[PDB]
Amino acid sequence: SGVDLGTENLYFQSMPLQLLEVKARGRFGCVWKAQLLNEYVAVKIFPIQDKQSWQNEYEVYSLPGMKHENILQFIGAEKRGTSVDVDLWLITAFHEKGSLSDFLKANVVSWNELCHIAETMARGLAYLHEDIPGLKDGHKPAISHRDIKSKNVLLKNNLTACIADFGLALKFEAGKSAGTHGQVGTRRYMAPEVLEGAINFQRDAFLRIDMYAMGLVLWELASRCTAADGPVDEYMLPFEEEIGQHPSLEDMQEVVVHKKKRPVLRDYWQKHAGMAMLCETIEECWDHDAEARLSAGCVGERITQMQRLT
Ligand SMILES: Cn1c2c(c3ccc(Cl)c(Cl)c31)CCNC2=O
Repeated sequence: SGVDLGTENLYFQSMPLQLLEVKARGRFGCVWKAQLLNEYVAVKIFPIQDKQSWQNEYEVYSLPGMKHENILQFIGAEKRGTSVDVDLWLITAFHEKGSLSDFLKANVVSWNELCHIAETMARGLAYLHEDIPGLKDGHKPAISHRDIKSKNVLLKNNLTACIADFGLALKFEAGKSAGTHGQVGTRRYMAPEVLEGAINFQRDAFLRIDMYAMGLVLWELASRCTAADGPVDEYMLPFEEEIGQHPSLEDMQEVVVHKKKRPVLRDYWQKHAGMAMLCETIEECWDHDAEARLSAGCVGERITQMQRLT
């Protein structure tokens, strides 16, 4: 996998590397499609002012157990150049289909494709969320992502989803509370309690915040799904219909908190038994009541259930 034009190359671990083109813009850096030896890889390049996000992501990837089919594969990380011109790189697998966001813009999904992407995404988030003692490399902590959105879910060639971008991720050692405000993520996906600015610095509070955002990603999937053979409109961001592409904090507060509104679950989706069950699941994920939200693992099983629905 890779063309061979014969020009100047760089090295990574003594292996030829070349940058191809910018593929995406992360929150903290630029994602390049690149060629390393004979494979395509993604080189995420962080400016020096985002050194802490580079460090955070490297640290997260260095935690016990952080290798999984539904977590974007880490290849390496390196502080390069000089202390006056610092190059901060993090290299991962590259996936040609890119983000679920880009995919859904250009493509629709059948019922069974939606189920595959949904289940795999859910399993990746559940694994990220899971506290896992007894690994050969140590004790994996529960990890909150803190910016779950369709831009941060990548699709492999057969539409298997994986979770990407751990620049904001925060691990939790235990279940005890520690006192916070937490508007670090993407505004349109922020849960009501986040938009109000008043949250519990506790593991479950942070996991429930991710689960609200994942409910919105599942709505995105439903919005572009051909199940039951109805009309499918052009891809829209969650809340774009209600408050546009660049909402203020105030707009989000009005729609999400005061009006308790969510993206529309279309009436004709209730006629397909699988979609109806998806709709129920999404509703539990985005509940105003954080304690009412489903866990990532629960969602995994709902999807398996609905995929096997009869
Ligand atoms: C590794 N990666 C990231 C993004 C990507 C988009 C497309 C592809 Cl192919 C890859 Cl590998 C991406 C978006 C923001 N953050 C990432 O960490």
